[PDB]
Parts: sequence; C-alpha cells; structure tokens
Amino acid sequence: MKISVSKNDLENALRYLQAFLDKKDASSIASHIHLEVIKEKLFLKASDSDIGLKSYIFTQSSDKEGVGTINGKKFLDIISCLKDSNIILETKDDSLAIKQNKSSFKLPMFDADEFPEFPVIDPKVSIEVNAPFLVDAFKKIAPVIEQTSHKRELAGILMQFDQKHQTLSVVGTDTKRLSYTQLEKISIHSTEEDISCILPKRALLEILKLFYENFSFKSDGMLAVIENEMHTFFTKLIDGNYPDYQKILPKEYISSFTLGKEEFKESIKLCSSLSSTIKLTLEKNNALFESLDSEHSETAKTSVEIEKGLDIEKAFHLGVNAKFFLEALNALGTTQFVLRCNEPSSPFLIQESLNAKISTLMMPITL
Amino acid sequence: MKISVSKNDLENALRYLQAFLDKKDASSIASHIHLEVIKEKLFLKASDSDIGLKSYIFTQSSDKEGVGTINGKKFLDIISCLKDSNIILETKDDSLAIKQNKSSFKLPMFDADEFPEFPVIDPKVSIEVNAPFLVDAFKKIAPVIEQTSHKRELAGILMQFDQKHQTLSVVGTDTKRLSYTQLEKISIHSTEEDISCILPKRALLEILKLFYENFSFKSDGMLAVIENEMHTFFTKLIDGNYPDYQKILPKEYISSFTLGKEEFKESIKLCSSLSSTIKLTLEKNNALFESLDSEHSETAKTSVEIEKGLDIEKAFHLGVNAKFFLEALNALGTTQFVLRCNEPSSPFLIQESLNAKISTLMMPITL
Ligand SMILES: NC(=O)c1ccc(F)c(F)c1
Ligand SMILES: NC(=O)c1ccc(F)c(F)c1
Repeated sequence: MKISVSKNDLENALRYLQAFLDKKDASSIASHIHLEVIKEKLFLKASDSDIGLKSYIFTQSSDKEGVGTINGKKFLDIISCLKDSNIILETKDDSLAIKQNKSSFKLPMFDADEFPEFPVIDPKVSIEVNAPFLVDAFKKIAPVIEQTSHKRELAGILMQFDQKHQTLSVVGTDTKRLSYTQLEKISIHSTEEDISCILPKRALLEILKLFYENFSFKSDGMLAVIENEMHTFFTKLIDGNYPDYQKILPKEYISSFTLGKEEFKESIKLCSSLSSTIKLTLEKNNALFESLDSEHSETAKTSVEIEKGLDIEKAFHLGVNAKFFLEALNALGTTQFVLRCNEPSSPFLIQESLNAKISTLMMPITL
Repeated sequence: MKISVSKNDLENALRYLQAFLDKKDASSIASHIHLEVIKEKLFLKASDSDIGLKSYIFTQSSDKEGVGTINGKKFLDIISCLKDSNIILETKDDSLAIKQNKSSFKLPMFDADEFPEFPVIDPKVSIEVNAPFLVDAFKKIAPVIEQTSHKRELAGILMQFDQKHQTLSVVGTDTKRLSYTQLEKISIHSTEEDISCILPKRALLEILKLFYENFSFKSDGMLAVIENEMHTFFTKLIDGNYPDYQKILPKEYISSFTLGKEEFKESIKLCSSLSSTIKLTLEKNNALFESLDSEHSETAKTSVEIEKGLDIEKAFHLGVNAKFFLEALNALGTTQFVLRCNEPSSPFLIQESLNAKISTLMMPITL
C-alpha cells in the first residue's frame, strides 16, 4: 500500500520473477506479480499450479501495509529505466503509483484474491545444501535431458536419496546417453530409507539461476520446495518410475583408456565441422579421428599422439556421436578422462581421471 | 592449385565473404567461393547479378597456379577449428585438400566456369574517400531506411553528387522521417554537373562491414564499385527517381529550441517503457514527457529542468514517435540538439547544436 525501496533490490527481484509469468496476455492475472507489504518487507511472488517463486526485499521506509498485484514485465521495464535513488511504491485504489524524483508512473492492479495460494508442504524428505555440489551436478547433467521429451519421466532429473547410506544419486537421460553422479556424506532427514523425486527440466533451469549453496531442499513426494534467505521456490514433481539406471550401467569394462580431455575436445570439434558422427581409432601411441556421416567427397581427419602408451593389441575402432562425446567431456573437471569400453557395438563410459563428478554412459555409432 | 596461407588471413577473408553466399543449398554454385592463385596472391570472390565481393590474401608459398571453387560456409567452419600455423591448400582433381600438421580435409570443387563474371565498369562518376565521413553518414542514416520497403527507390540511400559545388548529399527516408547530410569539399570527378545513385540497404550494410576510409567509390549509373587495397565490392543500383528532398524540407521554422540530448534520450526511453508515442510539452524552464498511446490505466511521466530558458509564451505541445525521436538523437555527435518546429501538426527538424552531421525531419503525432 505504501513504501519506499532500493531500485537495485527491486530490479533484481523483478528479473528473477520474469520467468514465472505468462507475459503475452497482459489482461490475465498470470502476467502479474503478487505484492505484500508486512513489517519492513515487500514480498513479491509469481506462481501457478506447476511452479513458483516467492522473494522479498527490505523496505527503506514503510508507511502502509497491505496487498496488491502488478504486471511484472511492465513493472520491470519501468524500474530498469530509473536512476539508482530510492523508489516510492504507493497504491491509489486499484492502481500502483511508482515515483522517483520528477518521474511518476501508474499501472493497474488486479484483485489479489485471484492469485494462486503459494503452497506449503509437510516434508517427507529434507536436506540442507551447504556447498555447490548439487547445483554443479544439476548443471553438468542438464544437457542430456530433453525438456520437450515425449515420455514424461525422462523430461526431468532423478534425485535418489538413500537415507541408510547418506547418498544422493542424480541421474539424467535421453535414452541414447545417461549421465550420473552419487554424492556421498549428505545428511538426509527422511521418513524412508529410500525415496526418489523427478524434477522437471524447466524447474532445473530455474534452480540454476536462483540457487548456489546454503539452501534447503524439501519434498513431500508431490512438490519440491527449495529455500534460502531471500527466496522460496517450488515445482511439481513428475509422477512415473524413472529407469533403473543401476541395471542399465554395465558390470565391468574390457578396456579402460586414460586420455587427454582438451585434445579430444579439439579433435572432435574439428571433425564435427563436416559431420555429426566420428570414427575414433585408438592405437598404442595414437588417437585418430575421422568424420563418419559426412556427405560424400567431404572428409575431415586428425590425430593426436598418446605418449603414455595404451594397452592395445592393434587398433580399437569406435563410432561416436560428436555432440554427446563433447558434452560428456564438458561435464568433467579433470585434465584427463577415462574411456571404458566393451565391444564397439555396446555402450561405453566416460568419466573423470581418478564439485560433483559426473560420468556419462553412451550408445556407440555402428561401423 | 597449390599454396600455403596464413590461417588468420584466410579466416578473416572467409568471414567477410559469408554474406555473399546463398548457404542453404550446398549443392549450388551460389554456396561456393571462387578461388584463383596467380603470382603470390590467392583471390577469393563470391557474387551474383546483384552484389559481390572480391578479396585477396598473400600466399606464404606458391607452387601451383590455377582456379577452382569451394563451399564457403564449410571452408570457414574448417579453418575456424584450426590452429594459427600456416595452412596448405591443394587441388586433387575436382577436390580441394586442406592440411595443417596432423589435420587434413577434402571438400568438392565445382566447375569454376559456372561462376559469374565479376563485373567491371567504365565510371561516369568517381571519388576517393580519405576520411570516415561517408561511412559515418551511411551508419547514421541507415536506421531510417526500410530494406523490405514495398516501394523500390525508398529501399536504398540516395547519394546526390554536385560536381559544380563539390558536394555529396546523402539522404534516407521511410516516408515518416527523412535524414540527410551534405558533405562539403569532396573532389568529385564526373562527366555531369549533377548525378544521383541509389544504393540498396543490403549493400549499405555490407559496405559498413568492409570499408571505413581510404577507398574509391565509382559508378556508371548502373553498378557502384567500391574498392580499397584488399577488397573490391559491387552492388546494383536502384532505378527510380528518389523523392525531391529539398522540396520536402521546410523553408523556415517558427521556433528553434536548443535542448539536452542525453536528458531527452533518457526521458523518452523512460516514457517508452509504456508507449510508442509521447506527448512532449516545452515550457520556458521545463520539458515534460508523458506516454501518449499507452493502454488505459497505464501512465508514464517525467520532466527535466531547462536552465537557459526557452523563448516560449506559455507552452508548446508536440506529439512524437519515441523510436524516431531517439534514433534522430542517436545520429547526433553533440551534447545538445536543436529542435525546429512550426505547427504541432507539421514536420519538425532535429539537428546538432551548431564525421558527417545528420539532420532528421519528422512527422509529428496528433493531439
Ligand atoms: N536408458 C537406456 O536405455 C540406455 C541404454 C544404454 C545406454 F548407453 C544409455 F545411455 C541409455
Ligand atoms: N517524404 C515525405 O513525404 C516526408 C514528408 C514529411 C516528413 F516529415 C518526412 F519525414 C517525409
């Protein structure tokens, strides 16, 4: 109803909220942010059935407590064009006035009662995340997940909690490749020894913008609520049974090669100028790369020397998807990587030599 | 047929050539760059009926002179993924081989005889441009020209040469606004005392990427050829008669106000958060800005103090298009601008206080 706020505090809060608004129809409440002034806090939220964010900023002054709404895109556009001095926000019946020095604006509010109730859960599982490993895993695994996947449970990331062993397993897949990590020594508070949540990709991406470390993750098996000092975020979970990835992962590998990450990146990028798939050939002191599904009369080839010789009898040949192989290497923190293989026709593994550590299993390309 | 070249020289030449290729159909000669090795130069060109570029780079070594062609997008994609060391280019019948250390590529060449003849003109008009004023004019005027304009001659920029007075006039318009400059003391060599060329917008944009100063501009009234040390560019000219802009420009102005450029930019940007048109009100010591065609219940207002008072009897009101007014101010080099008006319903002028100097005439918005 009446306050002053810091321009930068307000702008930053509004930026984050943009992604939770349906902006195209400005006449719908789904384009508005809900506003609430109580004590010395402005609360801003945007949500619906699926997903939502609640944020707050401190008022520089507060004169009048109450509630309202405002078009979030328009609000952000106005504040962005203002100077750093404090901004006065003030209702005038069903209109919000915005003032700074000689500049003043009016926007219409809607009925705040039309705004969805921001949900709260009775948590069945809860963790406190005090380090970046979880978001690191999220970031490294996200590229393998197809948001528009036509199968529902593969459109999100698996979080598998084992309370008994204090581990959080995180898994993404598109059916051609599967990336995973298991995070150790996580103090999990749960009503069950084993429990699984599937977060939608859309939610995953939002979390990467909002959180880094020092946040809680809580779930009742229907919603996941993530919270820190300034923000409360929620998303609906995805219903199905995520693939048994432990069954999918091979038992052992016939061969394991320790290889140069950046040299393989460069070599693959290079051959991928003319194709999407590549023929890798490994010899004792050499790795050869050749474009595979290139159009005829178009070829790309290169090789790198392997100084510390491989354990090979003549030559191992492997067809690979370039993008997938690169994204697997991109997920690694080490200067070297381990490539574990069985037959050239069976899935192969990429992982770090010896933050989360993300491994990727991958289907090869034939011939 | 056989040479080595510097990677950076080759990459840079290829980047410029990209815009002269139809890249989507890789099976057509229109996706290829023509190649010619003679003396210690590789000549690269891409052209068609409308527009073209010829470039050259120096060979580090030359062994075999001749001609061929290559897909320009693919060539650029390959070279971009290579290291800085020299690159060997070498024909193998109707294929171009590209080699650097352990990396080698083949791409197919097409019949070089299918490539269009690069045109040459007998110039009717010629200038040497030894300073940036021309491209400065081009850059400042380009925003007012609609490339997809449904009327042909307004889809380009007018260049009007007066050999008698040694002036080059440059003019753009979209019918709502007209931006112009007249450049003085240009040594024009022409067969006529007065002559006009209309360059297409597409060509204008290319010229801005390729040229700055120390180039020749030549025309036969059908093509324009622009040339410097490394590059020869051409474009077809547009046929019609460009509007008589000297008739269009007003005789005198009832009032002329000297105003703050950045303050007006900020004020207009600010009000344009909620509208495309703005009501400007000028008073003796004040300028007020208000959103005009904003949706109802949405308002944006601001004002700035004018210390050195205006010559006004009460208040001058003027409806303006925000984007147009901003782009007019963006074209100015001065910290202040002059706004010249007659009736609030008639065209008004924006120009610099007291490089090219671009003035913009503009139709107002009513009420
Ligand atoms: N989920 C699967 O069916 C699958 C099987 C083999 C793979 F290599 C893979 F990446 C995924
Ligand atoms: N070319 C025209 O018809 C024209 C007339 C008045 C203007 F203000 C203008 F910018 C253009």
